[PDB]
Amino acid sequence: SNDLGIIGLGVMGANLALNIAEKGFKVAVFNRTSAKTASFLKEHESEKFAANLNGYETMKAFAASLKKPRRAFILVQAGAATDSTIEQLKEVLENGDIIIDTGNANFKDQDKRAAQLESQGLRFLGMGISGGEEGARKGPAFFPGGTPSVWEEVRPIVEAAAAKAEDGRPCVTFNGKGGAGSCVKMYHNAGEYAVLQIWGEAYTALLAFGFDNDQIADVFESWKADGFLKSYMLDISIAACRAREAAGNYLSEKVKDRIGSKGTGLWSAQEALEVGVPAPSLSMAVISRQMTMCKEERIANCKAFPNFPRGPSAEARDKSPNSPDAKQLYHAVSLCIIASYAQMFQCLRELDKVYGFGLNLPATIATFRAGCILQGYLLGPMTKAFEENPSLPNLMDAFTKEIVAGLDDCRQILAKLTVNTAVSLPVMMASLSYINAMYTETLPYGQLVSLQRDVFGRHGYERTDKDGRESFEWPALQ
Amino acid sequence: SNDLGIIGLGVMGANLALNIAEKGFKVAVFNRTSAKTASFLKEHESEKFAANLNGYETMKAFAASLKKPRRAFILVQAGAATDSTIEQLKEVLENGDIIIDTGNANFKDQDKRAAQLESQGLRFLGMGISGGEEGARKGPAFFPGGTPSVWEEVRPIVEAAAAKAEDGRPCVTFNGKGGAGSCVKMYHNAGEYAVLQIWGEAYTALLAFGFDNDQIADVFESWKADGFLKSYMLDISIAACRAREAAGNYLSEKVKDRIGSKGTGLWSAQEALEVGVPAPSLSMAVISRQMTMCKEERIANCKAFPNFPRGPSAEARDKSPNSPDAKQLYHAVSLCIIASYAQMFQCLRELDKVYGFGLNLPATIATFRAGCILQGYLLGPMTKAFEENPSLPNLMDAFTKEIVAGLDDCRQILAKLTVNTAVSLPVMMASLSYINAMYTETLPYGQLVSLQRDVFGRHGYERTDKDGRESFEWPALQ
Ligand SMILES: NC(=O)C1=CN([C@@H]2O[C@H](COP(=O)(O)OP(=O)(O)OC[C@H]3O[C@@H](n4cnc5c(N)ncnc54)[C@H](OP(=O)(O)O)[C@@H]3O)[C@@H](O)[C@H]2O)C=CC1
Repeated sequence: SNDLGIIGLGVMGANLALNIAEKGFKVAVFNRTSAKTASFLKEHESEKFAANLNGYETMKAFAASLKKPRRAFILVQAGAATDSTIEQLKEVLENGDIIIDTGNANFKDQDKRAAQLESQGLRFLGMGISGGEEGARKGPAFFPGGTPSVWEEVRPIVEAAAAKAEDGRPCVTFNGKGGAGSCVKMYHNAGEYAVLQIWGEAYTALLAFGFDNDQIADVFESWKADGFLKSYMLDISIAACRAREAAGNYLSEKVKDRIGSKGTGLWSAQEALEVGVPAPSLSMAVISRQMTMCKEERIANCKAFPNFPRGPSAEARDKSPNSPDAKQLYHAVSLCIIASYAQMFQCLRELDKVYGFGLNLPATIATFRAGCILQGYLLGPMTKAFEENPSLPNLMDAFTKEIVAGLDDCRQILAKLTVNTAVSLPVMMASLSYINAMYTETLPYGQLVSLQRDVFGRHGYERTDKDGRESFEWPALQ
Repeated sequence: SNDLGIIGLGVMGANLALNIAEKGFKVAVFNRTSAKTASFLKEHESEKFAANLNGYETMKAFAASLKKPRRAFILVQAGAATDSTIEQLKEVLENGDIIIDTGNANFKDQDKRAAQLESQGLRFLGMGISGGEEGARKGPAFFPGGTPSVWEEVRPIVEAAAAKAEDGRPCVTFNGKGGAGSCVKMYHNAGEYAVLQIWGEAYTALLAFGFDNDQIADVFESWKADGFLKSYMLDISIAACRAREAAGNYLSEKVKDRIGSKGTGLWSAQEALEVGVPAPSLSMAVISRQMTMCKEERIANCKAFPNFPRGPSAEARDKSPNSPDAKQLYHAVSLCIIASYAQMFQCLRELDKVYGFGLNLPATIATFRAGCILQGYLLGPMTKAFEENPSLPNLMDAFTKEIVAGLDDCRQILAKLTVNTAVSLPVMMASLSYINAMYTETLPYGQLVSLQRDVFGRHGYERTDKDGRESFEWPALQ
């Protein structure tokens, strides 16, 4: 008899089984292809553990070995595979047993699974996993959301394998009812989507100045020593630049510029649009990936028009990390992460009102500190910012001093990138527009477009002096 | 007995009845509030065609007075109102009767509504109308899509009341099966969304230079005389700017900068994201409207942060249309509509592949020339561009000479606006990122982010030198 069950021996599924088994819990593993299950026990037999790891080839034996109430963890591809696995388990579980879906699924679908499963005496919990392969093996951050009773039942198992923060608290906190955990996980990736693109966009800017791959990460390493931008994404960005093939060439040169995506980044952008929360940086991150996927279109576009005006190339004479071009981008990069995280948090607060999770916002920022993708220094002030003022109008209001210090310095270098080079900067320029619009009392295009709609649609417009709607009568124009 | 029925006596519904009545067809009208139906006949009883206008207070009398097979046109609010009307019509029509939904609905629901009505012997058609209040009465453009058999019954009515182009063709063409007609209408507004924001953004740019409300439309009038930007949307922009109250103050000063939205702009951005077509300008137009709706956020943000660095103000001493800033902005504006229209058609072509509309694209662009919101000179070359090369990779490839002429001039003026002023330019700058990205064979941020995903997620990456996917072995970073 085992204590827990994990289904899906993928990158996240395989390492998670190793983690809990190392914790002393008896882990039962199952995968759709039984060959993987046999190989899993074969390679991981020389460890100081895995006597608790017993693999099974049939589903009936997988369920029967679990302590009642059963706790089955699902780590398969989100969507059809998760739906396929849950219905397969419905014939091998009993009343009161707990199923846990940990794949990066949609929170809308998460509530549907809860209703369909509670009708047959089954219990469901929706939680998200972040940290990647290494985070899975060492310790990830957990984002659980659903019925509060189920979370406490699996609380000891989750916290043991969870990442341990600097202070000592495990990086897991209950988020709320429904798909609150997956909603947080969905927007956890949304923040990851933008910042990962921000680092890549700054990578393009440095390359636009003739910086070869080595000095680009040299600039990044100096920014890490500053401490403000110290983050896991900075670590992987530096590692990507330093990557070199066996032939001596940089790895980044041979990599095709096509970025795959799986759901979570896309779904969060649509929902933010649907709820009405302005998230240009979050939406632009997804669109930027879509641009890279149309590689055949780009090749045809360049071939059909090769005389593209790319602007006057402006190589930077100083290629050291102390160069003004490097220094200006540091303030440009930092404010874009601040802007992007603000939009990520802005949707989450509005999402809490609409779907009624009962989200504990200050603790959810604190659960990012270690083990997850968004881990870094910036989570300190951001957790503190919403702890001091839970009613903060915008996350940037906590970082006023950093904005004043480098908002101007940010503006010229992007303009310098714009005028001198033809490098696309979708997310960074979206963030700058978000900062300006959210900090200007009156946006002139808001007034004019309101009039424009009234001209043809007679939709009316709002007035500043008095409440209500008024429509001025326009002359015929067709 | 009448031949056609119009349901919904709104701004669009009333004028469409006037159009068809002028054409000689007997129009039967019905509105949910019968007071509107009774009032409608009172003011339009002195017209030369008020014998053709017969109002009905009950739907049963409304249906019984229609020529068999019945053709009822629905022009009510999209969503719940249309669903209520459709179910109400199911009890008063018989087999072979045709229902036409003309509200700006979702094309996904349009195919679903057709299936639900064929199960009771009813026939459905999804069509969109654009042109506003004035366009509806003097002839709008129609975008019908659905069962091809249904189209022929309503062909004489739609083409007769349609706008007449310069050559003479009515601005109506069958688009395809399912919700193809409403899908064109949904992205018709998406193109309208961006350019309306582009004009408002150019209004912001000129206002940031001290041009004041009056001289801004004077600059706009010069661009109208140029002929390149000559369009209905340009005409209403000048009219909106020129609007002045009796007290002498500009109308734009008293208008609250909050922009409402009704479905089509939001839905098109989500669908473009869903299918994977990169349309940042279309998405940014919706996002820009969301920014203007957050009035409470900006007011609180400005109070919580009054020391906003607005940059070095650079007033243009020359406020004439011949000013270099105005001339550069003309080239900056023009290429962004070119970019935005390309994405609108790029989404439409990919949407045709996914849903199998069978879209006749060159004729679908040809229905835009007159009667719709986006009508103007620029639609001419675009119709010709896709006629010469139906497999054209991107509409920007057709406008090579205009791109070469002012792509650089567009880049500098945006940089001047960025450095000197803190005015948000979401849509225009999003288009510039689209222009740059679509014409570079290899995007460096696409390469770097591809490595970033492999570092933590082990997702792999594609290589330029050889086919396949590779995963580089990374050192521990947690
Ligand atoms: N965005 C654009 O560019 C364009 C928009 N359109 C679309 O055409 C359609 C009609 O536009 P418009 O003329 O302005 O009218 P409205 O969209 O303002 O809707 C008014 C009509 O809908 C009726 N109706 C309204 N609400 C309900 C409800 N819950 N239940 C049942 N019936 C209801 C109203 O009845 P009553 O008033 O008696 O209560 C009235 O007849 C819209 O969908 C619009 O999106 C058309 C052209 C251009």
